[PDB]
Amino acid sequence: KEHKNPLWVSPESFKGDKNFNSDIRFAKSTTLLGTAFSGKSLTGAELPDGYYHYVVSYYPDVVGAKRQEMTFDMILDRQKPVLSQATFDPETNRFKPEPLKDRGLAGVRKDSVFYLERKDNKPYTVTINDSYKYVSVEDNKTFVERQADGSFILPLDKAKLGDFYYMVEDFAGNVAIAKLGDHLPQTLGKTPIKLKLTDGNYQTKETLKDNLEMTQSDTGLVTNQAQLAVVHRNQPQSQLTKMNQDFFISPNEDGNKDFVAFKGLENNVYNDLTVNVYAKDDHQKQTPIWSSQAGAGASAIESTAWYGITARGSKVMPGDYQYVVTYRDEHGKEHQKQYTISVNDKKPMITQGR
Ligand SMILES: [Ca+2]
Repeated sequence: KEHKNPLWVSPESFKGDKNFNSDIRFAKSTTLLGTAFSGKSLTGAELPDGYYHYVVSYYPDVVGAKRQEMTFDMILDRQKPVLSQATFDPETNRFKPEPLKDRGLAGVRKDSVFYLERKDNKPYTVTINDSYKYVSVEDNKTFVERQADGSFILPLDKAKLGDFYYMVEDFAGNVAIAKLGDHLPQTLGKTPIKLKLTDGNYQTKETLKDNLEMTQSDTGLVTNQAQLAVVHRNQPQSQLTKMNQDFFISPNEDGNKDFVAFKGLENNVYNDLTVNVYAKDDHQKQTPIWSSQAGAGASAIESTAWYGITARGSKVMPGDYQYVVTYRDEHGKEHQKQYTISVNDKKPMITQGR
């Protein structure tokens, strides 16, 4: 409560004018996305789920003025709500979950039940925005009203019983969805039944496609690759590629060569793996610009992916850097693999042709 021990501080500071808005061309508010907190601490470590204080602090531009702050209470919750049991009354079509309960602190914010209206013999919809050159896909979710006692009269008219989904959302955006498919072979019509729900582990993102199978003739470095668009503004399909040539990265999340990572031979042991990044002028490797966290493994690439950042979070300057890898095998000190990556985020210069 004293704000003495800070777990993270934004690397940039900001200064600006009052939102005085004398005419339209003067904004009435200012969004400062540089103050973004993503649950990672001052060294890149991940702070655990819990209660936090998100504190914004600033100074009037008057000398001798006390620093002002403003505190938002704020939860970290990475835990989906729980789906335990439900009751289905085949005599009313009445679907009634057990308790609403969340894992973590955010708490359950909403119950819902939906089936997928099949339209065009597909269950989703692709909408193309021809003016901003952007395509979006969205399910054809069609929902079932929630009665006041928290139950749902399932319209078995419109979708098979097992083709409904029960969805529970907590604040902070954890979602648990369960299709009613942990069912009973020949039980409708008869007595009410208690039904088991398990979250179907649906997701929004699916991470990079590995499929690489390292040889020893490889440096061990890997990076990403993606075909960068010319007209559209969707996110292109990116895949991993071995480096062993051209130790450079473009850290701009463009999809392409945005990070250096290390992957071991798939059957060698790298127990207690650590990646450190030092600068070109630190020829003794004392002071790391960036470091991996605990639990770094040579098979989880995100544990070793240096994205041209300092640990604190900000982007390194263009120039040469040292990416030093250390591990111990079935016998140890079989480490210190020294790569020298340079950065350069300047798009090249197309000269006119003949
Ligand atoms: Ca939760």
